[PDB]
Amino acid sequence: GLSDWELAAARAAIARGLDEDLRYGPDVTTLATVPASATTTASLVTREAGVVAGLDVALLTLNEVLGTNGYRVLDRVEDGARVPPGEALMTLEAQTRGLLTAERTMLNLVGHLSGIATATAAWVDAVRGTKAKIRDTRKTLPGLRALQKYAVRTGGGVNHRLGLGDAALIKDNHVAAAGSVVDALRAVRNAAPDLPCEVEVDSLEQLDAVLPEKPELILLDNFAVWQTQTAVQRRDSRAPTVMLESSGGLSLQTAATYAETGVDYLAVGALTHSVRVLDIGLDM
Amino acid sequence: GLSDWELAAARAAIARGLDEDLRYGPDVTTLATVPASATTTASLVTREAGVVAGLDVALLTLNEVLGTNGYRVLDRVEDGARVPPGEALMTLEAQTRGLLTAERTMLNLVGHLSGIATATAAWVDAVRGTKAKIRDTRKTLPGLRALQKYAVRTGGGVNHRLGLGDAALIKDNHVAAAGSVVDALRAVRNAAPDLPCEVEVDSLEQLDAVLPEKPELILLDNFAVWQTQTAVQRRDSRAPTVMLESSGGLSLQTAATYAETGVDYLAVGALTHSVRVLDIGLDM
Repeated sequence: GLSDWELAAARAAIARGLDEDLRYGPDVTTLATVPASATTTASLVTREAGVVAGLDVALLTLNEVLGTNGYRVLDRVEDGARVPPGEALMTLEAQTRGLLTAERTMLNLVGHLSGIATATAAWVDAVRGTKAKIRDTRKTLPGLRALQKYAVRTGGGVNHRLGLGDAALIKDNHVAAAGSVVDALRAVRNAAPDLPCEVEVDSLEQLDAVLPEKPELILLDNFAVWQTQTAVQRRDSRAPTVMLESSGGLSLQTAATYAETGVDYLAVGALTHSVRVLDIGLDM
Repeated sequence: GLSDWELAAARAAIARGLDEDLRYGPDVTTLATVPASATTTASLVTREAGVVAGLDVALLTLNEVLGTNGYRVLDRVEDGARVPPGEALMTLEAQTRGLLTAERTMLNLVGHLSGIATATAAWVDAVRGTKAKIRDTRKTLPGLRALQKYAVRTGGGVNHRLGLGDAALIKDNHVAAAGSVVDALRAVRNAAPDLPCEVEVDSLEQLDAVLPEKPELILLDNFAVWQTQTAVQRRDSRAPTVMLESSGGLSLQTAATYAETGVDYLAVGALTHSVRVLDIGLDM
């Protein structure tokens, strides 16, 4: 599931987690109570319902602590699976000391990634029967972007920008320096003609101004549903090729309403900032 | 505010955030619209009320992108400040391109940390007029532990374990291997006599068993209020020196109820997993 870029990011994150955990000394209690030869069958089981994501990251943690052949996976669920409360996501047999050392880092990571996938799946259900797609933002946690981006995709979302040079996004700041939105739009087009041009507008006035310029995407910044409807109507009549994305006053309660206006995407920053963990435990 | 360890953690996190953002190329649009000689006064302003934390981390991001003397702080609030909606947390003058590049990383980091401090401050208010202190856990995001820990302290919480070797914590797994809870307890005492001994129990029977052993702390794993009240009564009469910490079925609505039983600490994993961003913007 994880690509090369994601696999590297995953390894880097697990390595960081373990170091934080092992920086003060080994788990003196398991050393004192559990023999090296001990081995168990343990299960990652959810304490709540949700969508699972990050299971490969769990195996990667074990690889690091136990060695690739330090354990045996007796069974597992696939990432993306919708799962009920006492569901065993993965069952494995491994050295007990290794499992106990890996545990917290492993659980912190899959719990976070499952929290994201869970939430995005809710957004996706909310706008179903609409053409809208749930997209993420750059409002990610430092060091965790590839993984968080991976988890929204697992939940059924689509990734937007990966960084600053990914696409050209004209905002208020650029607009000002350029003079106007269309001034900025033109400047960037002339400077990086091979790059996706996305412009952010906060008024129907700026919208009317940029539509003829035909940028790749216009982000409707904090528009009411009625203004979003209007923006879709004007786009459909004046620049059918311009994609529209709602960004701002979105809540899961208002999701379908906005979606029903016909916008193409809903930019949800909450999917990655503001995430609630999916409670999962290691049962031995 | 930031310790040695925290300042290092912070620099590493901001470094990682910037690399994620600059991995695909520079911000072509600010390069095209704003001249290198440009300078502005910009303000970090909250869009909601809360407790601020991580402002030094903002400064650290600028040092990285702009160089220590690449900007001037005209004004700032102190971390820990309770703040109303349109509050300017920090005002600075800096090279415009530098600010636009640093923006997303800087906002992602203080928004998260403020999110944590704000939440912990709420828990701390919830239990006021009680002797209970709010404590954090090892349920942190990989690579962000020092920062998350710092933020709960800023909101008035108290940090607990920093890692695995930090203190001896006897759980179910250890008890079994040892034979019993007291067996495990004795083994660790004998192996690491200079280490704080914390034992986790899930029943009043196990509690009765370990109390005489006088561990430093007992974590009441998922006890009902009535059982917590009983645990406190038993501790007060049998082992007055043993600290009691509620862990598990805690919510901000029930926090006072648990606190009123007389427990010494409330372990709140939600302070660090499950955090809601404090919405902050950079206004120019």
